[PDB]
Amino acid sequence: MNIKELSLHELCEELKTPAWNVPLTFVGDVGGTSARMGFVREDSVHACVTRYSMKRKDITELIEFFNEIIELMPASVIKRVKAGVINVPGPVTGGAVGGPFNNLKGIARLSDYPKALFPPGRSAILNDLEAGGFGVLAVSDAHVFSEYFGVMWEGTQWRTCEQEPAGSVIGRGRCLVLAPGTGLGSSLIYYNPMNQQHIVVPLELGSQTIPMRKDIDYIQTLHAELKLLPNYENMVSGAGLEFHYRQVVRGSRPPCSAGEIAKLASEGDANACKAMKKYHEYLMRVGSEASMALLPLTIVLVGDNIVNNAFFYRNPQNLKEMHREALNHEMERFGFQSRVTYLRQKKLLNLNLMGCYRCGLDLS
Amino acid sequence: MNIKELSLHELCEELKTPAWNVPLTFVGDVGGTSARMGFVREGKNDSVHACVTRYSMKRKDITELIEFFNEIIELMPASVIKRVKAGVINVPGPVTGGAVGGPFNNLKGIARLSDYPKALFPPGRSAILNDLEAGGFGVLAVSDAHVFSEYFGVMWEGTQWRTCEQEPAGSVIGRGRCLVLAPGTGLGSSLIYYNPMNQQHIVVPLELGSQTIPMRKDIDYIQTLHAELKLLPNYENMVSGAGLEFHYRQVVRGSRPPCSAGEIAKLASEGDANACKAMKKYHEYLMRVGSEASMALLPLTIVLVGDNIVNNAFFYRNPQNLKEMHREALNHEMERFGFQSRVTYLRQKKLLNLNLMGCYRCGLDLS
Ligand SMILES: O=C(N[C@@H]1[C@@H](O)[C@H](O)[C@@H](CO)O[C@H]1O)OCC1=Cc2ccccc2S1(=O)=O
Ligand SMILES: O=C(N[C@@H]1[C@@H](O)[C@H](O)[C@@H](CO)O[C@H]1O)OCC1=Cc2ccccc2S1(=O)=O
Repeated sequence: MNIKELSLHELCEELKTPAWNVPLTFVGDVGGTSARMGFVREDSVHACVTRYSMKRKDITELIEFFNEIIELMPASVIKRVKAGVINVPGPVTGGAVGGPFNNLKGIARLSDYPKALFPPGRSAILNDLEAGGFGVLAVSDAHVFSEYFGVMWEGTQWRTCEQEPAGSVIGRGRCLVLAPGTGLGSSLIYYNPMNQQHIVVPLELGSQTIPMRKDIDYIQTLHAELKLLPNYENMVSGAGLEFHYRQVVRGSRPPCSAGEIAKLASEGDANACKAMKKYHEYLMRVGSEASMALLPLTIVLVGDNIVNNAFFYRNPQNLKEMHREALNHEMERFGFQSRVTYLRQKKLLNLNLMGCYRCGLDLS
Repeated sequence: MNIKELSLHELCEELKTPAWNVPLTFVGDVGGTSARMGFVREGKNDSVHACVTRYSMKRKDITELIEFFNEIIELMPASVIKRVKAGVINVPGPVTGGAVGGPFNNLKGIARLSDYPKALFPPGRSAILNDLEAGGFGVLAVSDAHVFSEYFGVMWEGTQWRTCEQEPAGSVIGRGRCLVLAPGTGLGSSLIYYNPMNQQHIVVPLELGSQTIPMRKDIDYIQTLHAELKLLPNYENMVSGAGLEFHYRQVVRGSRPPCSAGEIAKLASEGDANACKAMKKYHEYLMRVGSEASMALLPLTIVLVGDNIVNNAFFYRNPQNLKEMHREALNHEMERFGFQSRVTYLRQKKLLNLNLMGCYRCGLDLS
């Protein structure tokens, strides 16, 4: 369960090790700023990758990186590749065509990828949160769930469906993965009770139109500013957090960035704290509506910033407020939102790289 | 693809015939008012043959099914019961673990697989399905029998279809996710997810009807219903029998007393302007389920199913209605990127109990 980020040439030497004369899975975690790519081996799951800059901000650059890797590597090494899986930050169809993306131009095309790294019949392109969901499965299968995930609150259904303590395994029930970061990501780890298998269903929840509660004025305010009917991502993003802060201060303080707002909030600033609560009020609305639509056993909040903002979740007041909002739905009169166990990532981990590898296992 | 509805003693008789001397699947399609239950076999070549008896849910209680199962085990040869390889039923509410169903909004009690006789529900080969989960398996059953174009018609073809397929739209389910919607008494939904890595379709039950409706330019109309219900409206409140009745009341404005959803559809078929407008309003909200789900679930196809959909073909047959629905399906901020236009919409155009076919089709994966 461990990953070292190495130089390209260090990597080449690492794979020359006897401990890497085994079948290999090629993996790639592609962001809009940079991309980490490398290999994973076998009861240990070990990965070493190297990083590239998405300098041109064009998804087709990946091809050059692939080619370079094949060049700066011995055929003994390459010939061991049994699977190749990458993830990209946009919708993907057929597991083979990714994009368009709003951070990058171009289209990820598996058919254009080198087959030394992407063996035919053993390769895939994933959506980033698709990979992330596979990552969650990987953590659960490594028996290390409680090390990376903390229970925010246990739902009504957990103890009936599961014998293990909440937070100690993923559970034999649907898990909705949400990643409120740059973009708002979402995937459903569906559980098939007939074959007892989990499958990862990519979703675009963030782009749904926000349904109201008692906030028509606040939504119209954003609508007027965006010139678009607000979707969840508009409220639950960096840009969303900046919006919430400006609406709190009313011009009494200068406008700050998301990172800065979050930093201030950690320092204890009331304006920034109010901003974070507003943001999470809308994140919980994604949860309450999806709790009904998708009937999950668990909802898991993932991503670096979820870990780096642990301070917000540890605060029992905030937690209580988020819980109240998670149950703010008409169907809670029947207990639907109460059914669901909410968890948060509490320790850093690249779920996406682990997910690429695990997806590879279902292929090979 | 065929189902015959018989009497209990009648049913009991035909199962003693040589055609039925084959492994059987016990199935049951359970509704608020009635339940159809019986046996299904594979036929030549890819065909499916069901023999069922009607049961009225007179006690409005889901646990009465238990009595029915008993009545079938006692009153039927043990030689027939021995042929039972799987047992699958569907119920009109959410199901957890394929074993615990309910609660239901039109029936009392909880459907419990553990409380069912093992004779009709063999251990390891049995399940309780949500009705639209069974419906989704039924859509697969039609696809598997090469008869998709007999039961489903294209309303409009989406951008993505030809990108993924050479055959014409409506001729196959297609190698992509299929969202099944059933606007009937309640609004049903399931996603036939498509896993492109193993080319497998898998049915994922949903409760899209109970989501709060997001707005377009209709805040006053949503608020009008809010004031009647004392609840923020969900899609089912606008798309259901009660929803159609509300739309009719809003169209007429007291000027005519209220009539039933069924009465309203009949009037619409006879060209009554007010009922037609009510039906248009109903479909405006159904298309909003569609547009939002088109984004959230990224489906290749959306299929409207149910006796309702079939019997009200007069509505979909009309080009003006279809054009107004199409427009509403595209009414979403994300259509500026073409997401809603990607999707092909289809409708059931021939009566078939998808649920019974689905219970059978699900039973195949268990046996
Ligand atoms: O990219 C998206 N959705 C993405 C998801 O796939 C991804 O899992 C998460 C997290 O990385 O971020 C979302 O934003 O949808 C397509 C587009 C949304 C959007 C928003 C504003 C402008 C353009 C576009 S788009 O590229 O059509
Ligand atoms: O029953 C449900 N949902 C059902 C679905 O499972 C089903 O597929 C469709 C189609 O038949 O009907 C929906 O209504 O959700 C739970 C309930 C909703 C509801 C609405 C009003 C009163 C009570 C209740 S409930 O039984 O909690």
